[PDB]
Amino acid sequence: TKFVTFLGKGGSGKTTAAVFAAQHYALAGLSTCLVIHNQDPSAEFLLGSKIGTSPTLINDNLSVIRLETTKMLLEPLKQLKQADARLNMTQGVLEGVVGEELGVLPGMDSIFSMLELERLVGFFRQATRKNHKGKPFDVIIYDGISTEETLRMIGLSSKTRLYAKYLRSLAEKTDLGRLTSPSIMRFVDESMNITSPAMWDTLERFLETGASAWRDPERFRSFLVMDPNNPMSVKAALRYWGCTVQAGSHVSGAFAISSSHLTSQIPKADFVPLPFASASVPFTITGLDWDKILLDQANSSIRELLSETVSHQTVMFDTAKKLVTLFMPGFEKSEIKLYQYRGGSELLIEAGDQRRVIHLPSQIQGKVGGAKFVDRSLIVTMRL
Amino acid sequence: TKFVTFLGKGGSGKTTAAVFAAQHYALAGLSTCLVIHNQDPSAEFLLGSKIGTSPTLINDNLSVIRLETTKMLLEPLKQLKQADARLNMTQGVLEGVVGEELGVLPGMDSIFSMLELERLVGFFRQATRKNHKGKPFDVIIYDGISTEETLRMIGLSSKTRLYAKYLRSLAEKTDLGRLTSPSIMRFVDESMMTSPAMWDTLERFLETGASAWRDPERFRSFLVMDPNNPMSVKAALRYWGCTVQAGSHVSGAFAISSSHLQIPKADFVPLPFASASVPFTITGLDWDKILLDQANSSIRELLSETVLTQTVMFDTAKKLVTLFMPGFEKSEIKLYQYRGGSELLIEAGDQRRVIHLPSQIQGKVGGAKFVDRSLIVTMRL
Ligand SMILES: CCCCCCCCCCCCCC(=O)OC[C@H](COP(=O)([O-])O)OC(=O)CCCCCCCCCCCCC
Ligand SMILES: [Mg+2]
Ligand SMILES: [Mg+2]
Repeated sequence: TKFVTFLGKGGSGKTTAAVFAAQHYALAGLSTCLVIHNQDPSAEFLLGSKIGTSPTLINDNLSVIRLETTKMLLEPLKQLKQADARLNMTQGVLEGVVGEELGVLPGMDSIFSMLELERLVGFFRQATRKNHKGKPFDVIIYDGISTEETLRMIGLSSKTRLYAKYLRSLAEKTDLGRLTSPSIMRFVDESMNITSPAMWDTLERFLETGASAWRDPERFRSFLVMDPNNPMSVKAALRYWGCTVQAGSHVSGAFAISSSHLTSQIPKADFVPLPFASASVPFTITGLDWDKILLDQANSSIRELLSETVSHQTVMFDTAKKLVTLFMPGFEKSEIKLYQYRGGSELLIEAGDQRRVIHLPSQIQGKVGGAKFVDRSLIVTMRL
Repeated sequence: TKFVTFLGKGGSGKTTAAVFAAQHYALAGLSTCLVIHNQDPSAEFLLGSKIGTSPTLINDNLSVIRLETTKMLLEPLKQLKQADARLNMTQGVLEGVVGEELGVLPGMDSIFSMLELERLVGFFRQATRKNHKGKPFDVIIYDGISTEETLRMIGLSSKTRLYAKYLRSLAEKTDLGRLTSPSIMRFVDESMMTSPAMWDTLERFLETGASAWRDPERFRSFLVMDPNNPMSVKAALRYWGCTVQAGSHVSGAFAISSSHLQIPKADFVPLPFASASVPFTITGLDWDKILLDQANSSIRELLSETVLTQTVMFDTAKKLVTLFMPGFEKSEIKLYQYRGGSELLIEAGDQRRVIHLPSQIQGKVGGAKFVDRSLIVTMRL
């Protein structure tokens, strides 16, 4: 199962591009799941149908679902209630929790959205959510809360390690920790399935496996989108390009989405080397004709690109000159801050409100001497 | 301190409206803070200035900050390292945590955004974050992650009280709770009484902030739409309903356009409606022209007047619960009863809202009828 998502400013065509992509992949023979996690009614208009928590099959290959956190939070509570019935740790307090009454709090949308995607795509383990034919989906297209939140998920796998290690330290090297951690570890074990020091090691390995997949381009694919007629939309795309790099990933292409009744202009100059394409999806009052849209010659390019991408570098090291070349589109030198908290072993990059640790090879290891921003790449010279 | 935010679909003029409002309030003499929590460069083009974590003063009354979770997390960690040194709860382990190395994970943007806004507005407690004159801001304008996430923030105070009840139970009615809760309640204290006092005061502090988030003199939300995009207008009606479901209210609706050229004032009755014309050119924006434009007099007046509160109505005679539910269809509104006939749970817009029914109205749902945009629920005894 592969994962596809669209990144861009509000009004840049993300939702339009997500539905277009889902229709294209389904028409092409791929079992496709379009996942919506928001309250924007645009998708329902584009699809010509109301979508809900239960899958809606547009055709035999296009399944659409709306995630609802009110419903998603119920399953974890049910599992926790099952564990407490075996361990009686809460003296029945958990059993009295009416999950059907609980409201959605800040942060819950992002966290539960991330949990459902794991079941659908299978980043950290094999996917468990199957399509209506009992098999796993071929493509998962995700139209999420926001570009910035989607980016927290893309780069999630790499950055969990340090959190888990600090948490293990607080569990195994503190009074209250050695007191609580035992039972908590026993409860999370029961709740998940149907010794403590050892439970922490397996967890760390399970985290490492998730970074191999989320990094694997044969699992995740990101596309930039922009309204070609809005200068702010184009500029935001370039910014989100660098935010994607800073998340630890890459962009697979850039699209100019025109939902108006005009031919889609292409501002292809600023986004090379990315493959560029445009799409014309007019918002007709009588309902979209997807047969016509998908067959329009103007969309032939984007359709090919989409299929070639699912069909199948940010750092370049120079061992001789002691250099780390960091591609940083959408950023200015002033916005990129370099830190070193682990000696010459690693280099931390701070930009776009995200931190990225770049472990340095033996030859490059050292302290930062200077840096220069040429074009859109920062050349960092190391000193030994 | 007052709070202002704009709700609408992507590309509907939210950020444009927020910068317009910030300029208007500062010009009216109010100490204004424009808070941006996202990586969208649009605000900088609109303001004509780079924005960062440190405040940028467009004028003596207009401060602009971009929040950054990487930085927002460091200071709270510092406060937690102090309490650990005193109470010795972690035995120096917390002191070894390198906040400056940690990456932002899913959910942290929302949590830390919510914390910073509390310091700036002071809904639960008195505002802590002061302007450059050492005084609380008069107006906080928030342009956040997304409309949906901002609605989770608007509803927090009304929906935590249930979570807090269950957490107090786990702390006072379980063996692990009775053993650890006392120590944990102390550590929280210093970081910022008796444990039962703490819980009792928390529950008061929670309802104190829910009253502030319901106060029209402290919180104002506005719908924005592009009047030439039907999806933008429909989205505004939907987020109106989501605001009601969050436990709050909308104070007005704005049609933002980049030109002076079919406003849907009638579709948003009884909200005060106004249009706004914010022309822009690549060279930048002429805010003196935009703010003196007579086409923008109405939006400026509506912003200045503010600086439906009742969405649930009870009829003790006919035994009815009338729910203002704009933007929803009868099929998108679910009504559940988990406490017998004493309560009514409304599920809509991926949010739940609990209505405690007056003793007279109490009973079981026996019919619902959508009238205009109000759901009339007949309660059967
Ligand atoms: C200001 C508002 C703050 C809100 C902060 C964000 C809260 C969201 C936390 C939700 C995480 C719940 C745990 C979870 O979903 O894991 C699911 C896990 C996987 O099961 P499976 O399907 O793979 O067999 O199966 C399980 O059931 C794991 C159960 C063990 C972990 C329980 C953690 C409970 C967290 C709830 C916290 C609520 C805070 C208000
Ligand atoms: Mg769109
Ligand atoms: Mg805008």
